[PDB]
Amino acid sequence: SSSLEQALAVLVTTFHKYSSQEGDKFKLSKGEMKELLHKELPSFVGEKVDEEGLKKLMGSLDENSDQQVDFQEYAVFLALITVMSNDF
Amino acid sequence: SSSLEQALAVLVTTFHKYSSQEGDKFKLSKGEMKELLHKELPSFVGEKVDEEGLKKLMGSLDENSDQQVDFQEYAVFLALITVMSNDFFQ
Ligand SMILES: [Ca+2]
Ligand SMILES: [Ca+2]
Ligand SMILES: [Ca+2]
Ligand SMILES: [Ca+2]
Repeated sequence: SSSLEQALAVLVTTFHKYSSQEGDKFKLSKGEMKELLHKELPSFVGEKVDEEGLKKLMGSLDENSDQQVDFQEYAVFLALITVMSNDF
Repeated sequence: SSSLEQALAVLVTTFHKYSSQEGDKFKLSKGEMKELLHKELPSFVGEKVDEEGLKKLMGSLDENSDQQVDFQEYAVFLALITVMSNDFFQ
């Protein structure tokens, strides 16, 4: 595996690491996303995940209004955080 | 750095490794993309980057019609292939 492929694999595995804990094993709940942000993106959220921001994040990603983020919906998040990592 | 932050940093450094080769240092030319595909995404392109497929890929990725792939266009490409990777994985 190339370095890029290894990195892409971590994008995949990370989603499932959090999604598979609670509820639907293939969707990220609010709570699973909060954990993902705090543990995986501390540079973006710091030590405390802001409740209102989390609600708006979830709402913007959750295109089918099931209150969860599926992997297709999560790909939008991946694109955003990739751009953010380049710029900031 | 978290495993996810380390992964994102690889996506950023990989882009610039290839984009900075020639021409605009912040955009992937068709040639730069060909190499990136060949060396970095062989599990998606394989051993040869196909020429017709390369032209189709560039066209599909190139939302601003400048015949190159910029960072945002690349970020969308990778998010699409990770949805592909997740399909293969799941
Ligand atoms: Ca879940
Ligand atoms: Ca959803
Ligand atoms: Ca270039
Ligand atoms: Ca372009």
